[PDB]
Order: sequence, then C-alpha cells, then structure tokens
Amino acid sequence: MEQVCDVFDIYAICACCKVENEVFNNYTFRGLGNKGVLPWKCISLDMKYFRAVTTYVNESKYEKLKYKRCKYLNKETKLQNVVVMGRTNWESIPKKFKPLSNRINVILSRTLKKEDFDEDVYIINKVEDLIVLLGKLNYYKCFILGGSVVYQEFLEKKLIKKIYFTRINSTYECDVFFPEINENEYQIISVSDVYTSNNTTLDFIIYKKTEEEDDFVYFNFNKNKNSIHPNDFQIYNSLKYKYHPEYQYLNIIYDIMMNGNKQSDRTGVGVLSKFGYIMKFDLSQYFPLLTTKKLFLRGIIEELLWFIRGETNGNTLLNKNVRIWEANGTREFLDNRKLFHREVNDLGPIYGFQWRHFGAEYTNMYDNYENKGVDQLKNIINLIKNDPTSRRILLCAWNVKDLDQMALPPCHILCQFYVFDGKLSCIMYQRSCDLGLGVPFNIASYSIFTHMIAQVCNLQPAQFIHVLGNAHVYNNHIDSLKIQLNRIPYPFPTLKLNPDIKNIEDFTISDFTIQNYVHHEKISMD
Amino acid sequence: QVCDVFDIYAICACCKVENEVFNNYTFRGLGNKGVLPWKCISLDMKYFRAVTTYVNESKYEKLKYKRCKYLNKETVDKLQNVVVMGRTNWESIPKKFKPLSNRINVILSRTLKKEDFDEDVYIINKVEDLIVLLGKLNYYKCFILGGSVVYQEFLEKKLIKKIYFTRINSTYECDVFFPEINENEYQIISVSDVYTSNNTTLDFIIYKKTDDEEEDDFVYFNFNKENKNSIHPNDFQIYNSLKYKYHPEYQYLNIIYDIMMNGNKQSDRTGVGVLSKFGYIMKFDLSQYFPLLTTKKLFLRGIIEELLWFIRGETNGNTLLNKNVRIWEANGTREFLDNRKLFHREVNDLGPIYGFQWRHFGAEYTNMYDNYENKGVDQLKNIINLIKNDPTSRRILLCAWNVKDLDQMALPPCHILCQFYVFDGKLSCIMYQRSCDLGLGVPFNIASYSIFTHMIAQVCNLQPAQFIHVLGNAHVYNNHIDSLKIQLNRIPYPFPTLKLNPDIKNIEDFTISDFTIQNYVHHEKISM
Ligand SMILES: NC(=O)C1=CN([C@@H]2O[C@H](COP(=O)(O)OP(=O)(O)OC[C@H]3O[C@@H](n4cnc5c(N)ncnc54)[C@H](OP(=O)(O)O)[C@@H]3O)[C@@H](O)[C@H]2O)C=CC1
Ligand SMILES: NC(=O)C1=CN([C@@H]2O[C@H](COP(=O)(O)OP(=O)(O)OC[C@H]3O[C@@H](n4cnc5c(N)ncnc54)[C@H](OP(=O)(O)O)[C@@H]3O)[C@@H](O)[C@H]2O)C=CC1
Ligand SMILES: CCc1nc(N)nc(N)c1Cc1cccc(-c2cccc(C(=O)O)c2)c1
Ligand SMILES: CCc1nc(N)nc(N)c1Cc1cccc(-c2cccc(C(=O)O)c2)c1
Ligand SMILES: O=c1ccn([C@H]2C[C@H](O)[C@@H](COP(=O)(O)O)O2)c(=O)[nH]1
Ligand SMILES: O=c1ccn([C@H]2C[C@H](O)[C@@H](COP(=O)(O)O)O2)c(=O)[nH]1
Repeated sequence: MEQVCDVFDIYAICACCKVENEVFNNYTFRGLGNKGVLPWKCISLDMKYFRAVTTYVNESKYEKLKYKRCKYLNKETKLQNVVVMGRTNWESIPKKFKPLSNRINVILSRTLKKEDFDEDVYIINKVEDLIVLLGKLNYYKCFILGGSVVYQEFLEKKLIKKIYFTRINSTYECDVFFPEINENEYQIISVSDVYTSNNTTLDFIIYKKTEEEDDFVYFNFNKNKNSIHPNDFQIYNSLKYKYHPEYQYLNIIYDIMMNGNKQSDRTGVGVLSKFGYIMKFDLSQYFPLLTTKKLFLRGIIEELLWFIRGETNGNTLLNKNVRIWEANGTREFLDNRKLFHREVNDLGPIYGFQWRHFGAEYTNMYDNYENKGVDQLKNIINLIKNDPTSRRILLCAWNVKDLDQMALPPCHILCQFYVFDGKLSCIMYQRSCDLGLGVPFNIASYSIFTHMIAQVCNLQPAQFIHVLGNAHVYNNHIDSLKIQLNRIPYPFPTLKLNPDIKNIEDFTISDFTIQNYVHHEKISMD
Repeated sequence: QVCDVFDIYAICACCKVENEVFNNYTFRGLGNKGVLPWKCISLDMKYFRAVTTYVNESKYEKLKYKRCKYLNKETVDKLQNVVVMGRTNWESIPKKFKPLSNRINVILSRTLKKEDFDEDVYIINKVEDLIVLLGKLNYYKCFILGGSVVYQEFLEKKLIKKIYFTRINSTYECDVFFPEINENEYQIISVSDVYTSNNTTLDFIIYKKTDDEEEDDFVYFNFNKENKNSIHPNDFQIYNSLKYKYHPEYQYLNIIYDIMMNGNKQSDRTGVGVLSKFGYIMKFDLSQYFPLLTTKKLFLRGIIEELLWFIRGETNGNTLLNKNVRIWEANGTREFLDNRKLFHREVNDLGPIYGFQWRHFGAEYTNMYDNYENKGVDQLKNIINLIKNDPTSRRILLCAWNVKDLDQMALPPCHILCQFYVFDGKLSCIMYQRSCDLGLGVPFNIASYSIFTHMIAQVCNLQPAQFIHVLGNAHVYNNHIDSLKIQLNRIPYPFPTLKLNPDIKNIEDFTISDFTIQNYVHHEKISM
C-alpha cells in the first residue's frame, strides 16, 4: 500500500573509494573505511556536499510530509533532518563535530545506552525503534550515514529510497565496504559535474529505488525524423540530471542522431550532420578523457610531440608503432591526391610544418627547415609570457597556399589562447568532426597541449574550449553510439606532467601520466 | 479586481500605418474599410486559434473556486474559453468560421436581437452584462477579440489583465487603430522569437497590468555554486523583469549581461580596461529575419562598401575614404603605421588585409596599386565553386589569417575565417572572430557577415539559412558600460528584412544600390 521509506523519506548518503588493463563497474567504488576510520585524509568538497544534503530542509514542503505521515499512522492534523549512525561510525567522528550540527542525531547500538552519552542524541537498539521514533518526531528527511553494517541492513530491508553516493576516484586500503547495489533494485537517475578536491577527482551520483505556464504553451504554438527509436535510449533518457561534462559530448551525438541532416560525403559512407557546436572542459578540475568507452593516449601524445618537433615524416610515427597517419601516406593515397612526386609517408606541409615553418616552401620530409617560415609556436609562447592580454595569440594550421600539397587539409584549424589571473584557456576550432571516432581523441590532444603550453609559460590550465564546425556521425557508427549513449560516465581521470620541463620542445612520452582512468569497455565503432 | 477574478484578456494584431521616431505605438493598425489591413498572415492566425482555444482543465478548479467566493456563492449555478467580439468585428468574419470553433461566442451589440443566433451564441448590450454572464458560466479564460471600440472601452475600464499583442512589421493603409497602451498602466513582460509569414516579419509580445523528489536534488547539485563585478542588477530592472526573452536579439544582449555580471577585469593597450570572457556562439536564422539590432540605431552603407571593397580584393584605404567610409582611417595614418614598424608603407596602404587574402592568398604583396591579377589563391572563387560543385564538402573555408603576412598588415584580421555548410538547397555560414568589441564592433559584424551570407547564397542559387557567430576573446570596454546598461533595458522590435537585387548572379557584380533594408524599426541611437 505504502513503503516505509516513502512515508518517512529515508535516504542513505555515503562516499566510496576504489580498493586494491582491468574491468570496471559500479562496484569498483566501494571502499568505506579502514581500521575504524576513513581510508583517506579529509576530502573537503565531499564534506561540504555531505553537510549541505544532510542539513538542508524546505519548510514549505513539511505540511505535505506531515499530512502524509499522519495518514499512514492514522492520526489527524527550526525544522531539521534526522541522521542515523552506527555506533562504530559515531565513535570515529571527531568530538568537536558531535552531535552533528543542526541535525537530529540518532545512534544505533546494543552495547551502549543513553547513560553512556553526554551529547544531545537519541539511542535506539533496533531498526524498528527508528520507525517508531520517526512517527513521533517533527523532521524533514532521514539520512542514514552508515557505517557498513548500518548500510547493509537498511538496504536488506528495502528501507532506502535514494542513495546519495560520492565516487572517490582514487585507491586506498580498506577493510569495510559498501554493499553491492543490486541493479535490479536501484538505478542511477542523476550524475553531477566532476570536481577535484585534495588531489583526487570525484563526482556525486544518485541511485533511486526502482499563469505564466500558459504563456509558455502559447509561445510553443509552432513546435520519427531520422529512423532512431525511443527504447534505444532508455537509460540515457531516464537520467534526470546529466551534469557530468562527458554529456557535452554525448548530448551532441544525441542531437545529431535526432535532428541531423542526412548527407553523403567524400568517403561515401554517408553521415548525419549539424553545423556549429561548443563544448567546454575545466582542466583545473579533471582531464576529460571519455569514460563511456576505452581510449588510449600513447599514439596521440607521440603525434603531439611529432607536431611540436615540426616533423612531417610519417615513418617516425610508424617506427613507434603509431599508425594514425599510415593510410594518409600510401602511394595510392598520395597519387589520388595528385601528389605524384611525393615519397611514401612524406605527408607534406601539414601541422608540424605549419606550427614551426608557416610560409616556408616545402621540399621533402628530410629537409632542414631551420629559420625558414614563421615559427608561430615560439611566437605564441612568447606572447603568453610577455603580452598575456593580447587578443592575437593564435596558432594556425590552415595555410591556404599549402593545402593542395598536404596529404590532406587540417581539421584542427586553429588554437586561440586566453590568459587571466595566471590561468590559461584554449579554444580550438575544428572544421570537420567525426563525432564517433575522431572527436574523443581530439579533445584529449588539445587538452594535453593546453597543459604543456600552460606549464612552460608558468600558468595553470583552465578551460579547454572546443568549437565544432561540420559535426557529423557516420551511419556506420550509429549502432555503436547507441550502445555508448546508454552507458553512465565515470569520474574523469587526471593528467600529470613532469614539472621540470620548462620549454615546449623538451617533453618526451614519459613526462605524461594519466592517473585513475576508470572506463567502460572498448568499442569498435564499426 | 474584476479582470483578475474573471481572467479577462485582450488579443490583437497591429501593423504599422501610413528620421522617424519609433515606440510601442508604432504598431497600432487594426483594420481598414471593414476588413483586415493586410492579406492573410497565416502565422498570427495559427497563434490566434491556439491562444483562444487553449484550456487547462486541471487548473479550472481554483478559478471556479475564486470566482464563486467573489460572488458570495458556493457553485457557479468540456471547458472552453469565452470570446468577446464587437458587432462590426463579428459581422466582418467569414461565414464559414462563425461560430468560432470550440469557443463560447459573446457579442456586444446595441442593435442585434438575441433571436437571430442560437442559444449557444450570446448577445449582450453593455459591458457589465458580460461580468454578469461570466458569473454564470463555466469557462477557462475570457478573450476580447476587438474591434477598436471594444478594445477602447474595455481598456479605459481597467478590465484587461493582459494583452496578447502581435506586432506585424509592415505598413498598410488603416482606418481603425488600437488605443495607445499607457506604459504606466501596462508593461511588456514577454517577447517571442521573430518570424516570417506571407512576406512580413512579425513577433508576439505580452503586456501585463502593473515530483519535488527531484526539486531537492537540484539544490544539492548547486551546493558549490556560491555576481562579482560592481554592477547593480537593479540597473537592469526592465531586463530582469522580463519572463520569456525569446527574441534573437537577446542572444546579443544576454552576452553583454554575462560579461558585465561575470567578466574578468583586464586592461588593454589603450589603458581603457575591459571585461572579458572566452568562447560564445550566437545563431541567427536568416530565413526568418535580418538580425540588425533594434535596441539602438545602426547604419549599413559603410558596412556594405567595406564588403564590396573586400570582394574587389582591394587594400587601398583611400578608396573607402573618398566614399566617406572611415572604418579603416585610424589604421592607415602615418603614426599608426610607424607604430606597426611599417616605416616604408604609404599612408592608407593597409597591406595584405582581407581583400588581398580572399583573392590572392600567398601572393607577394608590393603596394596597393600593383596588378595582382592571377597571383596567389583566389579563395573567394574557390569556395563559390565548392558550394556549387561539391556542396557536401567539409573544406569550404575562407581564411584571412595568413600567418606569413600578419606583420605586413596594418593590423591582423579580427574575422579569422568563414566556413559554409550546404543542405537541402540552403546555405549556412560560421564566422569565427578572435576579438569582439561587444559594444561597438559586434553589432556591425553580425550585419556584415549576415549580408555576405545572403550574397554567397544568391550567386550560388541557394537560400540563406543560419549565420553562426563564434566569439573568441569577447570584451566590453569599461567606457561602454553605462551605454549598454541603457541598452539592456530596451525591448527589441521585430527585426527588419534584407532584399538583394535578384538579377545579380556573380559575387563581383554587386553594387551599393543592390541592397535594401526593409521595415527597420529601432530605438534611438546611442553613443557608446
Ligand atoms: N565513507 C563513508 O561513507 C562512511 C564510512 N564509515 C566507516 O565505516 C566504518 C564503520 O562502519 P562499521 O564498521 O560497518 O560499523 P557501523 O558504523 O556500521 O556501526 C556498527 C555498530 O552499530 C550498531 N548497530 C548496527 N545495527 C544495529 C541494530 N540493528 N540494532 C542495534 N545496534 C546496531 C552496533 O553497535 P554495538 O556494537 O554497540 O551494538 C554495531 O556494532 C568506519 O571505518 C567508518 O569510518 C562510516 C560511515 C560512512
Ligand atoms: N487584427 C485585429 O486585431 C482585429 C481586427 N479587426 C478589425 O477591426 C475593425 C473593426 O473596428 P470596430 O468597427 O471598432 O469593430 P467593433 O467590433 O469595435 O464595432 C463595435 C460594435 O460593437 C457594439 N458595441 C460597442 N461597444 C458596445 C457597448 N458598450 N455595449 C453594446 N454594444 C457595443 C456596437 O454594435 P451596434 O452597432 O449593434 O451598436 C458597435 O458597432 C474591422 O475592420 C475588423 O476587421 C477585428 C478584430 C480584431
Ligand atoms: C567521508 C564523509 C562522508 N561523506 C558522505 N558523502 N557520506 C558519508 N556517510 C560520509 C561519512 C560520515 C558519516 C557520518 C558523519 C561524518 C562526519 C565527519 C566529520 C564531520 C561531520 C560534520 O557533519 O561536521 C560529519 C561523516
Ligand atoms: C488578424 C487576426 C487576429 N489576430 C489576433 N492576434 N488577434 C485578433 N483579434 C485578430 C482578429 C480576429 C478577431 C476575431 C476573430 C478573428 C477570426 C477570423 C477568421 C477565423 C477565425 C477563427 O477562429 O477561425 C477568427 C480574427
Ligand atoms: O583529427 C581529425 C581528423 C579527421 N577527422 C575526421 C573528420 C572527417 O570525418 C574526416 C576528414 O574529412 P574531410 O573533412 O577532410 O573531408 O576525418 C576528425 O574528426 N579528427
Ligand atoms: O571588425 C572588427 C574590428 C575590430 N573589432 C575590435 C575588437 C577589439 O576591441 C579590437 C581589435 O584589436 P586587437 O584585438 O588587435 O587588439 O577591435 C571588432 O570587434 N570588430
């Protein structure tokens, strides 16, 4: 008829870390505590979150809660929340925080009774006594704070209506663990933005138990296009709040699937296409390596270093077993570009040559172009250092003169940089965007490049901003992207650079570390 | 009050009538010679039927409750709306539409007999008889449909809760007019998107008499979202008093507001100081309007000449100056060039700027008088050919940022590139701007590249779709702040329209006389 946890609004809130090429799932985050305390030193942002949720009340909503609880109990006609702790949980809290401020404190125990406590707290020695207590109290909501024993038995008994679950994206030694959530009993309905706090990333997810209004209608008086189906996005559409920054990428895919224009293309596969998007990623808070599928970064980092050296020799990448440019360097591909006098894997005056030698005459991939052309990479590093408010800090790969000599014209047209308050942001304009295959890597590439330029200019990375021009999904990718859109992102990883690298030319592959990459399974887009 | 008890609204449509000053009264034409002043404008008709038939039955129980208590009753003893038409208005409606479908028809008439119409059609003979009739009916809301007499008397009797006012942005001969809405009595609260229907733009404004399981979760996710810039948002009383701000000019205005509220204080070369942010997109639908800002006056002749000068490939600033187009004057002075270290550059020789790069990218620049025929890459020709011959190309770009020539330019281009996109016979254009003077430069820039998109689309036999503006370093000069505060609190008018001479089929064949702005309605000019 009614559930106890719905009448009395019984929630659980917790924070779980990871515990010691692996496979990941929701149970990856399950570390609760260690040796009777928390596994980590204070993660302060989670404490602020935990305090806002457990202390927040809305007075205007109590009368309905009050009415509803009377009806269930068969009774007639400042506000605070109730919080429930195991006895072990209670003893691990620092004394200066007890009783938890502005909350009604309740402790479960058998070995201790109210005579053993100095504080303003309720003792109860069984779960049934909490329901009795709640029927007699005036309160807004009831939050179960753990520990592990308390969680397990409240989940066991179907007494939890929502789990407020912080995912701590780092590994610690643990000896107690959140119960394995039964995906048939609970589903994720919301996921927050990603944050960094105390040298770890984290997000907040929510499991749920499984007049001027008419003017709006008037103004919408004038509102199965692409053969895409509802049930094919059930998980994606069931989420209420989608604040994880990975949704900037997934929503654009959704948008192209549901509203894109059908078109042919140079390749003949055919695409759905739209025109003009912007994504923004906060590199101060996370490294935006996509988590709804597995991505590798060694190739794109070697590519970036190969760019910065000004190289155009495709053999250099192939010798590191990086095959990104291999198809663009074959005799057949070059011939079909009319590059009949071009040696195999000589890609012509592409990215690297334009960044270090714009306007120089290209000869072959072995020439020494020292002091030919405009070394715009050096120029923009100098403007950032010495003229940070300049609105001319731009790095351009679209050299109109050289386009036909390139193996193919650049997609990443330009980077513009912005400096404020000791922090560096970067816009990259992409003329053509393969959303299913290329954009994931391109986000990672320029995100890394922003870190490198910021460090050698002694700035901190801020936003990477990604403007998409012709944004398209290949029809060959649609079934894979349907799978991918129905996965829930994980908290992003972090990127660390060797801090002793002071000049842009001095990085090597080993100066980069990606830490705490948690990700869904690899996907063949075909 | 009566009109709040019984939910009495007015709904009307007004055209313009036969340096002009504009105001809300500019739109006041109701009828002419017993008919509507215009041929049918189908979009306003669709909105009309929608407003006057829409009913939310779940919301009626409280309206019935409210009306009964007002009348000291307990009962009123399918929910439709009520519609009130004057007799002139009622008789001039085509026969096959009367009685108005799914509406309770009510007619003010001192000469019509209750007999000649069915029992479902009501006939009153004074205004207070409607209040009596509303006391005895079940209805959602009561709409006053006109005509001029009915508007005037209902309005001077303070019997109107809101006005749903369609602004028809064209001119017609009229002999009856809406009453001048006293802005001390009513005020605009919501403004719609701009539209094109039957060869006129129009918009829709609203005048006003003067699971919470997921509500809490919203609060928690805001737990860290703890105004910073010495701006007092009470200076934007009108702006923040609006409820629905759907006019596409709000794309521009919302960005000024964002930079004021949240911009970063930075200095610049002139010491003036700016508020800046990084990264915006605006999109304007050229199929439905020409986005010439209306919250201040904008002139376009110089803007068009500069474009034509670009297309000719010119770099000689004297050409513009002899036409009194002075956009580039300050960049061509002896002093400005010397500061650029261009010691060997003639005054007003701007070097290899836009026009030279569009028609001659990669050519060696000598001076502004040289013959550059067939030197360098003719990008403009190239992209026009790609549009016509390979329209699904993702390489249709027009780039002015020639890294090799920047230092020889009087200054590097602010408009880095245009990219084009073709689908189903329609042309859209993205322009990326590295540096955006929101107060002065950006309004002109939206117009320049909106026009350019029309020109490219016509010489390619395409229709213009969107113009899409990407702002890089976006700034408000500190000395514009007072002027933009005034501008944020003006309500835009429906946009004008751009017409090109349809005979021009080559990008190089346009002349100044081939461009006409139609029905530009605007607020007064502002010195920034
Ligand atoms: N990261 C997080 O989100 C959280 C972490 N933690 C960590 O978890 C650990 C503590 O959790 P845990 O070790 O599982 O111990 P708990 O905090 O779960 O409390 C255990 C004790 O609570 C009492 N108790 C539990 N259920 C009942 C009941 N039905 N009736 C009566 N008394 C009851 C008993 O106390 P008695 O023995 O006196 O009967 C039991 O021994 C610590 O490491 C703590 O720091 C704690 C909370 C949340
Ligand atoms: N686009 C728009 O927004 C609208 C346009 N129109 C146009 O408006 C024009 C009509 O202007 P108008 O002539 O002012 O139309 P009206 O309907 O305002 O004519 C008023 C009539 O209503 C009756 N009436 C007025 N006041 C009273 C009263 N206090 N008590 C009783 N009966 C009353 C009289 O009928 P009697 O003669 O029997 O006394 C009078 O002739 C037409 O050209 C029509 O096309 C129509 C509706 C709205
Ligand atoms: C890691 C923390 C945490 N985060 C989240 N999201 N859920 C949790 N169940 C906990 C653990 C917890 C439980 C009970 C009280 C405290 C506590 C500590 C110190 C001070 C206070 C206070 O309220 O001042 C509370 C922590
Ligand atoms: C110019 C139109 C208009 N727009 C708006 N916004 N307000 C208006 N007062 C009118 C004029 C009007 C008034 C009464 C009935 C009709 C009518 C005509 C033909 C058919 C129907 C119908 O309902 O089928 C109604 C028009
Ligand atoms: O870094 C890259 C390089 C290529 N592409 C994709 C976009 C297009 O699908 C294709 C290039 O095609 P053109 O736009 O040049 O035709 O490769 C990317 O998304 N990112
Ligand atoms: O067409 C133009 C030309 C200039 N500006 C403004 C932007 C900057 O305020 C200034 C450009 O100077 P720098 O970005 O080079 O500093 O001119 C525009 O907004 N639009």
